[PDB]
Amino acid sequence: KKIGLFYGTQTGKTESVAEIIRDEFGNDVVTLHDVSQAEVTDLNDYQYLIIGCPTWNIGELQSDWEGLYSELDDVDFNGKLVAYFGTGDQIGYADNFQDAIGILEEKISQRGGKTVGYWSTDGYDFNDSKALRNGKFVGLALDEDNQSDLTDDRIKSWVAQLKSEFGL
Ligand SMILES: Cc1cc2nc3c(=O)[nH]c(=O)nc-3n(C[C@H](O)[C@H](O)[C@H](O)COP(=O)(O)O)c2cc1C
Repeated sequence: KKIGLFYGTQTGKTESVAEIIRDEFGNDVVTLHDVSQAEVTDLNDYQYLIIGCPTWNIGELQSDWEGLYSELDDVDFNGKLVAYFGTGDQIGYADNFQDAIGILEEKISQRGGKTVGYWSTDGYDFNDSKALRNGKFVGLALDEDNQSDLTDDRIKSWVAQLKSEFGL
C-alpha cells in the first residue's frame, strides 16, 4: 500500500531479505518491485521508498540497478522519504563493503529524496565503504555471508525505527 520497496538481486539473497522486511512491516503496507522488471517511473508512485541493493564486483551496483541508475536524473524525489538496505560481505570485500547503497543514496539525495533509516557502524569490521555518510551507514547493512545469525534481529530493529521515521 504506501511503501514501495525496489530491490535488485543477483543470487537471490537481497530478494529473501526484502521478503522479511515486507512481512515485518505488515504485509499490505509494502509492495515489492524487482528492478529487472521496473521502469524508473514506478518510483514516482510512492511517497515512502525503500531501495534494496547488493554490492557486486568490488564496489559496483548490482546489474539490474545499474541499468536503472543512469535514468535516475529523470525523476524528482523532492517530497519523498527514502530508506536503503543492502546485503554484502564485510570480510571478503573489506574496502568496498555495501558500496552500492551509498552510490544509490548519493544520487537519490541529489535528486531531493530525504534519507531516513541511518544505521550505526558498531558490530561491523570493514576498511572502507561508500555508504558511510554523516558518521553512520546510510541504511541497514546486512551480511548474510558472515553474520546471517544477526539478520532477523537487525531487520526487526530497523523496521521499528522506520515506522517512527516515516510516521506510520
Ligand atoms: C565476485 C563477488 C563480488 C562481490 N563484491 C562485493 C563488494 O564489492 N562489496 C560487498 O559489500 N560485498 C560484495 N560481494 C558480496 C555480495 O554482495 C553478497 O554475497 C550478497 O548477499 C549478494 O546478494 P544477492 O544474492 O542479492 O545478489 C561480492 C560477491 C561476489 C561472489
